[PDB]
Amino acid sequence: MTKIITSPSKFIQGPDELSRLSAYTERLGKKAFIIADDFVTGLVGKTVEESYAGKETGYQMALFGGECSKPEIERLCEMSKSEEADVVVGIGGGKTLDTAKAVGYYNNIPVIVAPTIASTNAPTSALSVIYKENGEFEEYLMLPLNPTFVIMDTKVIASAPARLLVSGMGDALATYFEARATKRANKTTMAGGRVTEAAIALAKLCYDTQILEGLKAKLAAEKHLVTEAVEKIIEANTYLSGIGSESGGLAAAHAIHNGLTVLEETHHMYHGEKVAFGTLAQLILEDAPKAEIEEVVSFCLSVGLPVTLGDLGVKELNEEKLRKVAELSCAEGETIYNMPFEVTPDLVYAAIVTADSVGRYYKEKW
Repeated sequence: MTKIITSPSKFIQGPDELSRLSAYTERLGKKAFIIADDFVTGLVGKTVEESYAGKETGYQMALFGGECSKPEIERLCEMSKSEEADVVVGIGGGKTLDTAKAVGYYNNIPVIVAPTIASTNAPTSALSVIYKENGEFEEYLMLPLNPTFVIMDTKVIASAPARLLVSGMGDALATYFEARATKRANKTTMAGGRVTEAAIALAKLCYDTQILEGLKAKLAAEKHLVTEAVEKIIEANTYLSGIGSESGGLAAAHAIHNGLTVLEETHHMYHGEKVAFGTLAQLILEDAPKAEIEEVVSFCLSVGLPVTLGDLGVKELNEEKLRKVAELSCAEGETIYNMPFEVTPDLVYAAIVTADSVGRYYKEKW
């Protein structure tokens, strides 16, 4: 009967926020350990360095090898202890951010994650995805706490390709539907309890913000510009969707995202792009009203999110392959069982292929 909502201790957003990084690390400790890969070090290194003017013994940069692996986490933990760091910062993509969270967990120090893109709802979450050094998935490392601070430098984020912001809209699109399903089912979330009113409200605002703001935000982000629409979408893609999914629940869309790994042609598509199509499949599965489906498909077409298997690179519907997608989506502990009805591979197969038919249908009609 327990309800839980979890959060970063602070979520901080604005243009040129990395220029105040020292003000934020100073609130948590005397000595920051700042992890970033080659590209991101060149991108933001000067801004970070300039932030610590007059405080120059209060940080050190560390070059990240690019993979969130156990060896790389151990190497950075040792360097961090060796430099006597009492706060860790990750700046970059998901692999960098997760590495920083892992380092903070192992060394027992607070963490700051500062994404340079807004393409998934992972940044706020109490989770590091660990890989082997060769790039294969190893494990999900569940953290006791969400990262202490999440910092969104909207100026840096807007310099990323717009495809990445749009992909974050796709990821954000699933949040309300998955949370609604989980709450309807009376099932539990990654936060470890049943769904709070706060989390479902944030999930709902997430969805509404995508519909109202996504297109306006895309048109600005294509030119690498920051408007208030871009500000609202960055918040929705990160905080709203992050709290919404972790404390509101995942369901069929994420499970279907995972199952699509079977289709090799879809590996070139980003996480949120595949989640967008998984959302359409969830809506068929739960048989959402045609009006709700049309609003989602319409939004996806307006911003360039996929609504067919074709849009994910799949040139031919293959029954054998699509069965495997459905089977993998329904594996033992998958999130698809948070739907408030019984689910089978046949039913998920039907949802996926019919989602593809619905997408094709509306593309041709509009």
